[PDB]
Amino acid sequence: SARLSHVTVPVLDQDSAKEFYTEKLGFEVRNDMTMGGLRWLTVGPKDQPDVEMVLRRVGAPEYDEETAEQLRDLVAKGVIGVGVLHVDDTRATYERYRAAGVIFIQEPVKRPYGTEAVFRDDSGNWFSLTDARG
Amino acid sequence: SARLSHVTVPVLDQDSAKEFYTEKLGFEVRNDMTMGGLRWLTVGPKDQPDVEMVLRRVGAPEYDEETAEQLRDLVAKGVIGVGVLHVDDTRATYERYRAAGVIFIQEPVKRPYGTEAVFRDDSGNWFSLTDARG
Ligand SMILES: Cc1cc2nc3c(=O)[nH]c(=O)nc-3n(C[C@H](O)[C@H](O)[C@H](O)CO)c2cc1C
Repeated sequence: SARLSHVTVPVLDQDSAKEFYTEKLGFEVRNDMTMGGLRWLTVGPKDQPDVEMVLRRVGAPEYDEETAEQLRDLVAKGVIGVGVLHVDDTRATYERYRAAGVIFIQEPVKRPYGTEAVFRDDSGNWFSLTDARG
Repeated sequence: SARLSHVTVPVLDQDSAKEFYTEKLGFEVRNDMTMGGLRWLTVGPKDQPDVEMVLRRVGAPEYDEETAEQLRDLVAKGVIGVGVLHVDDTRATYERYRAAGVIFIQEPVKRPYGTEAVFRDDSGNWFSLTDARG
């Protein structure tokens, strides 16, 4: 009975990510704790307890120094898509997030499955934001 | 309100990823279809109907070929950590997973929070496998 509890999000700076996720997206801090130099910083939306996002530092030691530079570069250019956030109304969440300071790379567009928008976090990772259409 | 419904998993080849996730891990196929020339393929744990893992081809349309090549190299080198699977017993799951061809790169190890192992899929992406045992 394996289940997914957390999703790894590579971030450029943990303090900056923590602020973006909690103040801009309204997520809450589920863990913030350090063990052997590793800051275990996890966040999730207010409703969903089963799945957290791990805001994982990209740097020494868990990343080799060359590897780091290459990941950190792919992250800043928006190549890492974390996944899909499902909400009741994409246009409402769009405007809420946008009025806080979230940068959208795609405004809400109607798709066969719902209304979809695309935003990016503070590092440049992207999320699709989705509806079953209002 | 918000929840994370899909997690993106960058795969090298989709047919190969589908076998790994369904045959080795025992995940169920929640979606498999095409439109355009693009394959929407999602899988998930049996007991977790609310989260899908999107097995996304790293390749042309969606990724330019420079970016695509750089991410295929990172993926193949085990740089991309997808997330954390939670089980009742890491050591028993490690065993059951080893029985089908799952390659662990970290064996079960006692940590302040639980016992942790680390495996890789057929592309090279890695998962933490965790429990609450000491
Ligand atoms: C039948 C079909 C269903 C899809 N359903 C969804 C969906 O429910 N949510 C979603 O984010 N994307 C869905 N996608 C595609 C995906 O979001 C899209 O190709 C990328 O986000 C664009 O880069 C679907 C694609 C197909 C062909």
